[PDB]
Amino acid sequence: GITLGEVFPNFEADSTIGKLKFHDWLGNSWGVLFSHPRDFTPVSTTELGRVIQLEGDFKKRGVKLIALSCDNVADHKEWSEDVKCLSGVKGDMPYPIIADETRELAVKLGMVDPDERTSTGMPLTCRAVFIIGPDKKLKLSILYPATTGRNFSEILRVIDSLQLTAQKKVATPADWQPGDRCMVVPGVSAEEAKTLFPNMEVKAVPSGKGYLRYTPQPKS
Amino acid sequence: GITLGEVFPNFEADSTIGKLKFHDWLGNSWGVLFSHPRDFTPVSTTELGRVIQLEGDFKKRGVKLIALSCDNVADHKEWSEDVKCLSGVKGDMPYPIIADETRELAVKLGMVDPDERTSTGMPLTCRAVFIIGPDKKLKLSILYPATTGRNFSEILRVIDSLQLTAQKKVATPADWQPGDRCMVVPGVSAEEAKTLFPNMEVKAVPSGKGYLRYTPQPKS
Repeated sequence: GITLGEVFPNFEADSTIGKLKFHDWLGNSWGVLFSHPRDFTPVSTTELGRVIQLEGDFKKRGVKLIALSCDNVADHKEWSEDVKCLSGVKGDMPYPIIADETRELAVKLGMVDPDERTSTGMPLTCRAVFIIGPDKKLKLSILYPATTGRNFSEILRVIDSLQLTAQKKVATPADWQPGDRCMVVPGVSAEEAKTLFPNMEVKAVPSGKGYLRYTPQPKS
Repeated sequence: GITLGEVFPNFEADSTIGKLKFHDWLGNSWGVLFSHPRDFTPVSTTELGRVIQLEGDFKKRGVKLIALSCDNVADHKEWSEDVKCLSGVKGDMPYPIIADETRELAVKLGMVDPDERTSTGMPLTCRAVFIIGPDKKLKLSILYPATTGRNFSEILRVIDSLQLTAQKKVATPADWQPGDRCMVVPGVSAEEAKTLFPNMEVKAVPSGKGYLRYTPQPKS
């Protein structure tokens, strides 16, 4: 498996756009690598169609999308025609699909599904998401099972958080949506906070400390 | 780290309720173990206060809740009074907080924060969530960094999925909300699916396959 902060592997893999070297394909850019158990399966089709529907939304944020399963590239090309169809959107598939047939990414990234295997007991990936920064480090990950489809609104939400918190001395609270107030991180001094966050409110708490500090969302 | 389907470790840890043997505290019941970087920090208080607001929701689904940081039990009890106050709810902490002072769970669970350390460079945990079943296996996990507060409604959403998809041969699609229709798992034959799901729609796709099967939320 892969812990937060680690350089994401620079793997060579075959895909729907040919062989790709991961770090080269991503470049100086945010990326989201997401996996699914198997092609020609229903939840996976709703998810990958949903991602097509939301392509514009990841694009506005400069995030590159790439999907992955252990199926061959022939199965990825055929199945995309179903994915496209369900999306309702016209045109070519706007993201690649990796064929992890050797199961090297499955095992390395710790994204093997506990219940789903091939007819021959071969392993399969689950529903993983890896959010990768411009420095190639893993910033956030989820590991959902075959049974449970993902929530792409939440993915976009935590992207908004990560992109803002990379750039400003803030952290986003429970259930934050863009444009809600953020928390001033505990490492900013009372003195540093006077210039950086003029409009901060310190809200009092029984313990007396001065840590519960809110500020408007900064223009990033 | 911990992969999906692994038996969650039967760890002994101190807490705000004394030493815990994890599988003994859990008993035969779903549980959610969730971590936070450090007590007396702003985002961590908003999330732990929101858990208190939601504890009845977790109780209704039979989910035991348990928090964790690398702080000591005394800090946990002092700070618990600030979390209570943010929450708006009067009464006793409805969930334990584990002290992982050695960082042995931090490291075993693959939940070190990439960025946050103590003033001397010691590891702290990220915002990790693990959903463990009555069988003690890991069903889903998330790893969010200190920068990015979690969405505890997404946790409830995925619990509902996990619970329902353990009762019925269905899988929850992208962005599913309880009461929406699910997908019939692809492994289910044509003749079983017709026996179990009478209001099933089979949606024609360009590939001619018959996997894209919906069922109005099955009897639950």
